[PDB]
Amino acid sequence: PTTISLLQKYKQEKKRFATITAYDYSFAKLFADEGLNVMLVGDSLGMTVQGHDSTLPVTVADIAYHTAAVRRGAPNCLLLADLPFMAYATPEQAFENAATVMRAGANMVKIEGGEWLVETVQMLTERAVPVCGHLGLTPQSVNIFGGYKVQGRGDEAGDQLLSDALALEAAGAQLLVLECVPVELAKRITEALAIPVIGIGAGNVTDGQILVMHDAFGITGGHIPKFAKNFLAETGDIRAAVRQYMAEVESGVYPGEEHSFH
Amino acid sequence: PTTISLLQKYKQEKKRFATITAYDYSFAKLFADEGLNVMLVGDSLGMTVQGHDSTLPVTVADIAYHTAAVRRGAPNCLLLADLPFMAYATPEQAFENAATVMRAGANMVKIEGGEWLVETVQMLTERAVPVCGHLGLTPQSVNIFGGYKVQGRGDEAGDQLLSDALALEAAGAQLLVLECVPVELAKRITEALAIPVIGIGAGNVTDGQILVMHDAFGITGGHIPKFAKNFLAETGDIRAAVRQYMAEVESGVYPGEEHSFH
Amino acid sequence: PTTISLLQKYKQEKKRFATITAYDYSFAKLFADEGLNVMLVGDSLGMTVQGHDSTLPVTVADIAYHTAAVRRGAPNCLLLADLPFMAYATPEQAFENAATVMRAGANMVKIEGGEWLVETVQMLTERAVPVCGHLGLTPQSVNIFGGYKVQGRGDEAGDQLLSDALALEAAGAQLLVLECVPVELAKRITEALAIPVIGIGAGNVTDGQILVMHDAFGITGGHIPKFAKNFLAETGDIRAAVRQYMAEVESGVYPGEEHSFH
Amino acid sequence: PTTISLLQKYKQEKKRFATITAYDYSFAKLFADEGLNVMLVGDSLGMTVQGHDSTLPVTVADIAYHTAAVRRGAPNCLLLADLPFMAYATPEQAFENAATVMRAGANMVKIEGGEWLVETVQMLTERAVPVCGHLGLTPQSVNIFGGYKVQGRGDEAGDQLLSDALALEAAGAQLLVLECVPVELAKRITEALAIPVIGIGAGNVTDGQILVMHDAFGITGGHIPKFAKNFLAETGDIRAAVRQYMAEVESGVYPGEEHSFH
Amino acid sequence: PTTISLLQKYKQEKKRFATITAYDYSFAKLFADEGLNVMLVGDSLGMTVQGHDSTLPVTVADIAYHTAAVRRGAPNCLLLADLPFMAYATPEQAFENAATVMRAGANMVKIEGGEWLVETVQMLTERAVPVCGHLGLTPQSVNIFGGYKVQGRGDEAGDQLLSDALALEAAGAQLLVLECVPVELAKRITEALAIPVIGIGAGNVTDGQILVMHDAFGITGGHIPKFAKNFLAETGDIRAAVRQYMAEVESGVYPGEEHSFH
Amino acid sequence: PTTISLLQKYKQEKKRFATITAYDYSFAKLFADEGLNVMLVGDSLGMTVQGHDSTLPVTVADIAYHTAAVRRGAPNCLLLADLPFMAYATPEQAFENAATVMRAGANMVKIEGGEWLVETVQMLTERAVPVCGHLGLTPQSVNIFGGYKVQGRGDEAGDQLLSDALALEAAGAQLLVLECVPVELAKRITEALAIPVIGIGAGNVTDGQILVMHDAFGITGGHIPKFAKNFLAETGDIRAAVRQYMAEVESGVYPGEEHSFH
Amino acid sequence: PTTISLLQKYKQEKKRFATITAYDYSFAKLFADEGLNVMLVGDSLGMTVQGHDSTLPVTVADIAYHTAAVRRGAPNCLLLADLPFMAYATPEQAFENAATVMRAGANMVKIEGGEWLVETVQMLTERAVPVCGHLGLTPQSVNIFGGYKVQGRGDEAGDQLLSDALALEAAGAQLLVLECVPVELAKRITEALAIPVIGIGAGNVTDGQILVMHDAFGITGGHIPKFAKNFLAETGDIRAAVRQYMAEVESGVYPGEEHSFH
Ligand SMILES: CC(C)(CO)C(=O)C(=O)O
Ligand SMILES: CC(C)(CO)C(=O)C(=O)O
Ligand SMILES: CC(C)(CO)C(=O)C(=O)O
Ligand SMILES: CC(C)(CO)C(=O)C(=O)O
Ligand SMILES: CC(C)(CO)C(=O)C(=O)O
Ligand SMILES: CC(C)(CO)C(=O)C(=O)O
Ligand SMILES: CC(C)(CO)C(=O)C(=O)O
Ligand SMILES: [Mg+2]
Ligand SMILES: [Mg+2]
Ligand SMILES: [Mg+2]
Ligand SMILES: [Mg+2]
Ligand SMILES: [Mg+2]
Ligand SMILES: [Mg+2]
Ligand SMILES: [Mg+2]
Repeated sequence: PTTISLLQKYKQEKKRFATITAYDYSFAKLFADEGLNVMLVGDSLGMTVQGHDSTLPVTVADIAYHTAAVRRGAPNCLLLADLPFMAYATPEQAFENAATVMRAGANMVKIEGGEWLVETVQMLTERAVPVCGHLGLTPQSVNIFGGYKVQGRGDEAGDQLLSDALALEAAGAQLLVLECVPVELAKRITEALAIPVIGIGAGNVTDGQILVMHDAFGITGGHIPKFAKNFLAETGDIRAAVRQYMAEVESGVYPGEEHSFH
Repeated sequence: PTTISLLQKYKQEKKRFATITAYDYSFAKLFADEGLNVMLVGDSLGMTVQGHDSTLPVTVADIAYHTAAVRRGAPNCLLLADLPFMAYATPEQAFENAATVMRAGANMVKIEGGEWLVETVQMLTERAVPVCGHLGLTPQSVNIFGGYKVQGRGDEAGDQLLSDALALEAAGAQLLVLECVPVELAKRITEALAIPVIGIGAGNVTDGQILVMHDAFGITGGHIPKFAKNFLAETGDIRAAVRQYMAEVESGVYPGEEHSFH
Repeated sequence: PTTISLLQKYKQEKKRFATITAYDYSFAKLFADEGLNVMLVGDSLGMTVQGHDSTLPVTVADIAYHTAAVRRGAPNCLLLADLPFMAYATPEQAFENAATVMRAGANMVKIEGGEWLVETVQMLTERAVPVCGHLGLTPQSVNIFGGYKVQGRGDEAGDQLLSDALALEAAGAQLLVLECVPVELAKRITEALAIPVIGIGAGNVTDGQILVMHDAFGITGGHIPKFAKNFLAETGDIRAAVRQYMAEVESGVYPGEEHSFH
Repeated sequence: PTTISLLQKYKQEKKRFATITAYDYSFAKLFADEGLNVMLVGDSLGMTVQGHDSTLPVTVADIAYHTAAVRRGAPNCLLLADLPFMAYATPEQAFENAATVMRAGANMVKIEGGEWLVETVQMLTERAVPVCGHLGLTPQSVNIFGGYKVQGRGDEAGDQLLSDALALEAAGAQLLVLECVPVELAKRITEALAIPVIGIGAGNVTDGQILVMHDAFGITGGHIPKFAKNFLAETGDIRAAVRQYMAEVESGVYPGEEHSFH
Repeated sequence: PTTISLLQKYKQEKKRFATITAYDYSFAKLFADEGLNVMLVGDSLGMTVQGHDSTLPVTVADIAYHTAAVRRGAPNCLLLADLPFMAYATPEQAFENAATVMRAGANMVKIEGGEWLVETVQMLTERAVPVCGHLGLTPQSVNIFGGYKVQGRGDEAGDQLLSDALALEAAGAQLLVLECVPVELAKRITEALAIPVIGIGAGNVTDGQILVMHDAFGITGGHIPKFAKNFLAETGDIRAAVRQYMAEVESGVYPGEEHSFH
Repeated sequence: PTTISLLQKYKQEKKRFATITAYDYSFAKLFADEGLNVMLVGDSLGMTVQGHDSTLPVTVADIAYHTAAVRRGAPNCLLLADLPFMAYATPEQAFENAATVMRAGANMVKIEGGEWLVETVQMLTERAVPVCGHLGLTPQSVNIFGGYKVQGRGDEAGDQLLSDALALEAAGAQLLVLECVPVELAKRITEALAIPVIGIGAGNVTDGQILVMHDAFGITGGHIPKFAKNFLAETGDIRAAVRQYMAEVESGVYPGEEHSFH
Repeated sequence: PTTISLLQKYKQEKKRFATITAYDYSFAKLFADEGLNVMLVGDSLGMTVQGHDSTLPVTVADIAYHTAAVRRGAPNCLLLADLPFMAYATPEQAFENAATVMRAGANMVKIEGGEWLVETVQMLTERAVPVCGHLGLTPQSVNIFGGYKVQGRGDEAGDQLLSDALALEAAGAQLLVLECVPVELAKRITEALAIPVIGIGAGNVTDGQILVMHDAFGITGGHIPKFAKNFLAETGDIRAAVRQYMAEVESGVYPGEEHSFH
């Protein structure tokens, strides 16, 4: 079975690895059959699956529904499940909601934010729940930011994110997702932290990559995000698209400069 | 907004029309944007979405969840939603369950079965719920049949299906799905009924066609049903696949003889 | 306190009377202060208040909420409340749901449909619930009709509405709303029935009129229904618009030919 | 997957087949791995699992719990689940409770009783639920008869059982269990019915056999019933015991004369 | 009845004693009838009974269901019940969930972890709940560890486990389970603690032993843990297997070197 | 295990038998230990246990509570449980409430009333629920009668009770309680029925007797019912008192003339 | 109405007083009629009434049920009600559960334990709940002790109980139950405390006495506890037995040396 141990090993080897979102049996099974064995059941489903204009409406029950479907499709994958908006407002609530998504199939939970989470991370880890951190453009805070804007620009913002990343790691987070930050900051965080750092919109300097699968096969309409690539476009079939994604991540061909912020 | 009126116009014009399954915002919007504006939120999602070995586990709440998602994706489509297993066991229950899915965004409910449903259909239509019939291989009854097997062969079984189709029409059904029957029988039913008849594994003699989108884009693992076609394999991206499907249904190229039973 | 018996009087006197929808304290109080004393808490609120594309999502609790608010603003009005989509699917269900809106402040419930409702109307009236019928374009059935289309054209459809109107009356309906039918049919129904007939898109030949207040008093966007008139445009203030509406109904100036179907 | 189709085929070929009770993953998997592919999740669990002195306390939720566990262990088996005491008192209840156990993983429900069940069976099968009848000794009626004794002795009782068997088959039951009746009667019934008949305490003249697993491995201990055999003996191999049971049923040597009543 | 007082007496006399998991009436009764009077209703049932790939899905209500069953079969046994994943995340939750399993028939609750549980253990005991600790490989933490791996290797690890064992004893725990630890560490802890230490994968140096009964008595099959023994294979019948397990524990023949980690 | 079969044998031997009410473990155990093996968990507990001035407040849940307690005390007794006031108002409700008390440990349910119950009794018995009838002074109807009064005096009332007794027997009732009627009438009913008739206030002409145990040991204050006898008296031994009640029922000494109505 | 103030006066007077358990209307009224005016609705009902082998299954709802019944029988008695197992695990839970039994008719609540309870007792009394303490053999802790064993022997344990007693008093407890301790310890505690101490198995040195009514009339089977006396055997009837109990408590004849521990 694919474990957190394996990703830590890949970091020690400087072997860049691919990860992907998934929300149903069919895609989860397709990814697993191609050897893409790290999947995130993310509250991005609020948008790509449910059709809301933010991730805030997603509930813990919604995550648990999609987590079970993904687990059925990929019984041996490493499965990260988001805790959605206001599902980790106190350590007690975090314990309850983490347990719901883990009992539904997840191996790890992902929660958004910085140093305020330290206690929650320490206590979750102690209670058998592995935690993936999430910094930068954390979409649950879209209303605070006033939009989906690049974070971590400026010495002060950058320095806050570095210290948050170190705090989460010291609290026991075993992975970190870094979203839409300058590549120069992503490199600094990746070098500073012993745990694996998984980037989206953070350039090819991270230890791993994530993408929303709907951007990845041009299912999503309009212009895809700057940081995303349609791998279906130039393979012909979805399985081939998956394999191209895996190989470009490992070689560092993806993300390219065109997919990165500064 | 596409309505049942439009499909009745197409039957009168002998313009064969394509319809497709859909279970989320992203696919629903893609379909609508390409001009495919009849979608079924079917209990097939029990298999393709949830990963069960049959459609039986799918609940009314599941259908409602997926219905609301599809409706956000395709605000103007004609949206058919299945009533799942044991959700129409009595007229009263049918009323309540139909209402749930209609409030969630459906314009019509689809239910499986023949003559025994006549009272239910009459009453539903009085109560503002349009009904699509479903005859032939009705997958909710997979345990009765002992598998997914072709129905309607031989004069007795064929005559009964014709009888059932006319009965459902007389009860107020405004559409009918015929699944996995001889083309010959599909032709008789299509010519006998004034309402539009939508086929899947019924050949190209029906007024319209349906397929599960997961087979259409090659997502599903293994070898696809004889009656299905992977359109993504010949077109290369998903939107062009959708347009090829629309075109080939209209020209009668799909289903071909190879997709048909006798 | 305005009662059904006052309306019945007005018909005997051939005094045409105005009625209006209302969904909150402020407008209800404004209308009452102007002497517009017949209000409908209708499932139109699903669209004009809630913002859905149909009335179907409206619940009995929604109706009861608005009903209480309207009653607080207009303690002496004749208050009709709609039973919404699938809230009267059986007589038992109709009893429970009628009772909820009446306990919340309604004097009378309005239900949509023809002959199939006779038993329900008989039984409701027996159990102390006055009933207003609703024929023609009955908006809960929009999916059956395939849109908001004029009903009652041609001899058969006209004969069915006239017969349905007489059957609801015989069953104990004390009022009837007729919506979007030819004026000539509205005239025949109004003349055939002893109970008052309130028209909307039925021309000026009915005993009374109704309008959604958002259309009447200049709030609704784009092009209001063809049968509606903006009374605020040519009176300047909402109270004057209310008085003009009342006056023009009584004089038969509203609805005009421009607001009428044939 | 083993289906009702396959057992019907076995009857047509005169290939006697084994079936067994199961209530958890570990035993269901052991059985499936030996090719013993028909499993009964019966209310007998009330005694062997729960430890009550009767099956009456067993609930529909209990059956669904055990059903899901057996289905995990044996994904491809034909899984019969009992409806327990008072879970089929009306057709409407039978529909609800049958649906629960089938959604949890059953392929067919087993209900005890004769001719009074005909309507229920007819309506279940319409509504996609296969039914296994159960005649002879029917343990849910223990307080009626005041014990567990051999049924069908004498002409009147025997003729009544044959009549009930034919009536259940005519109503749509696709399988029948006969429990503790004379071999001669079991032969009459098996020969009269086109559907397969599965015996326990009915001798080797039936199409198939059932036993309680807890008796089959000497788990229960004490005096095992006359009709049962401990296959484990002193072999120290449960898998070998299962194989021996399957083989003795197929050859017709189990049940022996010593396990039979006249 | 068998009590904690008895096991404390056994440790004083240096009589090593056998304990076993049980989850139903039939096996509990069998074990009691052979004199094996200490039973654990463990969250191992998630895997052996329910068929999940981990213990995390097991609920408090599941534990309570199986506890009542075992108590029916073994009215006089000492009955330990696990609190499952996240059922003791705070003292208050531990109180509530412990009380549930104790009311259902347990004499004592087992919880996994070290120093962080001291306050919970202290408070549980004040509130009438005896506690069994559990150190070493604690299977609810499978996702933290990344698998089922041997714990306590090296100086820092072994010292920490000794410290935690003494800490749990001082907090009031009356028993300790030690799982998959080097034999030498198990001997250090066993000699340091006054309370009985029960081993699994800890060698024969503990005061007693535990195993999952499905592994021990031949149901799991060829793949049982390294530290387990199939006692049925060499004894022929399940009762004789139970007696052999009891005897070999007491003689120190089981566990052997082949079952032990260093 | 005492069964209805035994009582039926006793009638055939003309061996009169004692029965008693019980509502807790201790008295049930005491009774069982003396061989008083037929107990009623009666809605009389509304008065003797709960302290109400009538039995009407007793709920099904109350009966089930007391039933389980009596069953724990007397595992082998024949245990009748009353369905309380309005717990058998329709056959469907009777099935649900009977099931509840049978699952809690009852072998048979008792319900009050005559011919209007025929369908309920037929259907209960068909669904594995043995029924005891109850005629004469049926205390749930105290408000109808305007108190606790002797029933069946006069030809018309007497004839109706005889008709009712025969009707209930023919419907499938297996026992009948006859309460506070003329001895003369009790003799007719007893001779006319094949099933056993248990008297209270019916004289010594019935097949058996029942009393409220609180009257039977001079626990109840005031003057006890004319028909009751305090067997404890000044003997200082409740067990001796039980044996005396049993002995006097069988010899015919109790009830005496003094305890009888004419 | 008997109050706590009365018992405090009896302690000053050294007038030893009897108390008794009661769980129903009939015994409560009997006790009140004889002037035995202090009653405990104890969790002992778990054994004597419900038939469990310990008091742990008893719920707050059970206490409240029996509490209302006793209050109906004895409107003017001083009514103590136990908080059962884990009903006072935190102060906040104690408040809620104490209020439930007080609203049901209790005047005071009894809770088991020593110094750990001080905050709970202080806060309960502040919030209008009088508290009775309970030390020595506290039956909710049977699993901790390994049975029902005399407590307080030897100086360590004795001194600890005296300390706890004084601590509960200083916290606001208004009464104390002492159970199964040496007589000389009961004397030390009774003399050190200003509040009344009620003994059971504590000898005649306490200010009052408690007995389980089922032991007091020889209802309980077998050989009653050493500290109990069957008062009925020598008095003939239950009221005389109650009067003898009262008298022998006041004279100091009960408990005798034979009912005492050392
Ligand atoms: C896309 C990503 C990795 C960043 O928000 C995510 O967290 C999600 O899918 O929900
Ligand atoms: C595609 C079809 C018609 C197959 O039964 C369907 O109903 C579904 O998608 O659920
Ligand atoms: C608009 C009107 C009067 C007619 O549909 C109505 O019934 C409503 O407001 O809901
Ligand atoms: C084995 C059989 C058929 C006998 O009652 C059964 O029904 C059960 O296991 O519950
Ligand atoms: C397997 C064992 C004995 C050790 O983890 C256990 O705790 C369980 O059975 O759940
Ligand atoms: C004893 C009797 C017959 C009194 O009606 C009874 O039914 C009861 O105890 O509830
Ligand atoms: C009699 C006493 C005081 C002994 O525990 C008691 O608390 C009870 O009856 O529950
Ligand atoms: Mg996310
Ligand atoms: Mg479908
Ligand atoms: Mg309306
Ligand atoms: Mg069964
Ligand atoms: Mg465990
Ligand atoms: Mg009664
Ligand atoms: Mg107590």
